[PDB]
Amino acid sequence: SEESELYHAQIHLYKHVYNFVSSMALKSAMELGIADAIHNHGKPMTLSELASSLKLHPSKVNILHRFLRLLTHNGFFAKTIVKGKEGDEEEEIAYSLTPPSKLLISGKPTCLSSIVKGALHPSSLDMWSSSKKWFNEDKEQTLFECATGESFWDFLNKDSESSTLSMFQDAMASDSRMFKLVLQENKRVFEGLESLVDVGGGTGGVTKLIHEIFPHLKCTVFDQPQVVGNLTGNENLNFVGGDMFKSIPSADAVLLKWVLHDWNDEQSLKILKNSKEAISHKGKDGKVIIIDISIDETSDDRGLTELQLDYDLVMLTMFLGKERTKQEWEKLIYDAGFSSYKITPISGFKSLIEVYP
Amino acid sequence: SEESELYHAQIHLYKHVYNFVSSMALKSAMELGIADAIHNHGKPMTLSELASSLKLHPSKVNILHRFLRLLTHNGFFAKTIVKGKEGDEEEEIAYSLTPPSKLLISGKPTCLSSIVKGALHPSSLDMWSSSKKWFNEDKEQTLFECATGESFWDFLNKDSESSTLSMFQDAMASDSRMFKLVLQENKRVFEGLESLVDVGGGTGGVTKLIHEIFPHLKCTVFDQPQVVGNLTGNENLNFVGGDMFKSIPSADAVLLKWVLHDWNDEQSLKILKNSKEAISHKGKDGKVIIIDISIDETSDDRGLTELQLDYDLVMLTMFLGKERTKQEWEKLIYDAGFSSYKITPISGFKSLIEVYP
Ligand SMILES: Nc1ncnc2c1ncn2[C@@H]1O[C@H](CSCC[C@H](N)C(=O)O)[C@@H](O)[C@H]1O
Ligand SMILES: Nc1ncnc2c1ncn2[C@@H]1O[C@H](CSCC[C@H](N)C(=O)O)[C@@H](O)[C@H]1O
Ligand SMILES: Oc1ccc2c(c1)OC[C@]1(O)c3cc4c(cc3O[C@H]21)OCO4
Ligand SMILES: Oc1ccc2c(c1)OC[C@]1(O)c3cc4c(cc3O[C@H]21)OCO4
Repeated sequence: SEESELYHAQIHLYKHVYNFVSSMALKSAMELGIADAIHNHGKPMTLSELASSLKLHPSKVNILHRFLRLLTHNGFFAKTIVKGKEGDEEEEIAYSLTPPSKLLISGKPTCLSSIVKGALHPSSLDMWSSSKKWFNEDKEQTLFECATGESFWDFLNKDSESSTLSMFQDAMASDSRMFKLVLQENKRVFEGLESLVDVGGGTGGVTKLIHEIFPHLKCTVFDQPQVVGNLTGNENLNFVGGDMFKSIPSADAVLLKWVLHDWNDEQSLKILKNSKEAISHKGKDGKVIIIDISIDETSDDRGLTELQLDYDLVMLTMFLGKERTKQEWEKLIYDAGFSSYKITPISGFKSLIEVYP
Repeated sequence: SEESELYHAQIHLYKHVYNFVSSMALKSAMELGIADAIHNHGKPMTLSELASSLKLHPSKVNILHRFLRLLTHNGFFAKTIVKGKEGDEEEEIAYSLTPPSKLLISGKPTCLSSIVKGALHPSSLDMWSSSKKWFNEDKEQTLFECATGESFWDFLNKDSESSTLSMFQDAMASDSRMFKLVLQENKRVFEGLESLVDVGGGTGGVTKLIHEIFPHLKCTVFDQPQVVGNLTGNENLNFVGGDMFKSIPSADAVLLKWVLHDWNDEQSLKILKNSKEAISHKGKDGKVIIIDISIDETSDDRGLTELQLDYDLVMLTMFLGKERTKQEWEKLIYDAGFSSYKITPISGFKSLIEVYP
């Protein structure tokens, strides 16, 4: 027969069709403030208690229940049994948070809420209804532009989209501070360093975070003359204006945070070569630190690769941008003259790459 | 520390945030006719060949590539290496279909295309932007009605939505014929039967499919007097008008296809009790066959449960409908007086339940 494969095949097909539902359910849990509700309660919450805290109309309680059932199954909540109140009520299910949902508790350094809201915002999703036309047109543009008629950036700067613009900014600011946790969780990367040059460090926001964890590290914020201006620092902070394609101030290490993903291979190679020279004096002790995405298709964590590819598609459909695979990074690294490198997964699906001369 | 859980937590959180992308990518592959393109080719296709077959503008080729990479990773295509054409070209990747994507080949009894298109249509997705308001309002309605101002049914019958209405109808007709495969893949369920009563069989469409596989089975289409009318049959087909809550014509087996999911427990119990009586004369040899969804949270196939819950949420947000869990079915079955039952997974995530007196 071999056609009896139909079932095993349908299952796989349907699971991918209805996956979107799990995202919408996560979106709902964060917009309803369920995490904060449970967190503020202080202990497992029952349906009714949660419903009361959310101030739901009675008819919306069973809806809350349904979403909860799915979210619980997806690991965003844990079910517990708690006896009712005053004899009559028997036993009730109580919901507790899990590591994933704790990332939804507002007012905390770990809150990824703004990113969940932004990633699943209509401005992120609605454009897909234009996907077929987008594939079949002759104009080269983002899916967002194809569906909207304008670039995402322009759309955001509209006055009628001010709130959306804030939301997006909240997502970035959140993505930026998430880097502090990256430093805290990977001190080993910076421990033996006496100096570090932050390429494209702009006005020093990133270096400031670096100093919040490594205050003795001599950091140099390197960027264009016009961006760094006359900016001054202190004993362990200085600003240098130049062109990274010509040279990079020397230091024990070169940090390239979200810098190379905006450049093609040719331009990225130059930057990496100037980075190797920037650490040459330190010999084999120097290192270059790259912070960008790295997709490893051979990884055994298929789910992670899928997530990385998923994000890659978002970059594609919204900005026509791209993320590199582990292999593309390896080629740049070796073509640049480096000897070895080490990839450390950070922030759920991003990467921290240590490159050695 | 225990806070180092952040990464493991972020991964889980992000995967669920970006899951929707995998659905949109599947949607794109079906709207682009990639399956048919490869199928019609007859053998693994290269990027360019596929691009040529789809008649893509050169700028859209890398986009095709990206979607392909993600879809391949998700198991909808298999990568193969084929040498170029005429020396200069080296080796090129070639894409082959997989069981899942073969379900996308049009013009076949197994084509689930219409369902993919319908499930991921804007009319299915856009309403989610109204989810927060929906949870916080006092009006009891579907999410679709909350976002649109009208019921899905009314929306479909608009003249401006005629094509959408056709699409939806194509999805149902496709879901209906899929039942033929169900019969072919589960002949064992009907083999020892001499007679069968198709409750709510309407005008006999389902019975006709049943006769296409079991032509000697004496089938009785039972429905309301007004729906069955004076309709006549033949040796093995007859129509009987009545009220299933009062009684069901006797037969070796009672078929309840998509009948009980439209009734509450009270009403469903009556139907099941009348079904047990309809087969009483056949003694312990009789059986009742239920075709509806059954969600088993204790199942080891978490993915299947998630898909079932996902679908359940779709029913909820669009029709305010609901699907039963294995336990709810068990209670109805035993409350009805039956002794045992057996669940057989069908059509990716639906169920066929054999109930025994
Ligand atoms: N020739 C050049 N030399 C140095 N910096 C340059 C440059 N051309 C562009 N840039 C810088 O490229 C930077 C890209 S922003 C990269 C992200 C940043 N390191 C962060 O942590 O957020 C900008 O700050 C821009 O001023
Ligand atoms: N009292 C009653 N007795 C018998 N059928 C009834 C009924 N009230 C409603 N129905 C029938 O309920 C059916 C629900 S349709 C269920 C799906 C159908 N068996 C299929 O295979 O597609 C309708 O055909 C309707 O006429
Ligand atoms: O450096 C970053 C950090 C986070 C995000 C970025 C880029 O873009 C993709 C994204 O999916 C996204 C898309 C959005 C949005 C926020 C948002 O956050 C997510 O608001 C509207 O559209
Ligand atoms: O008995 C069935 C069979 C298939 C489907 C049903 C019910 O509803 C949910 C669905 O997700 C769906 C929703 C739709 C659609 C088609 C469609 O198909 C899917 O067209 C517009 O919205």
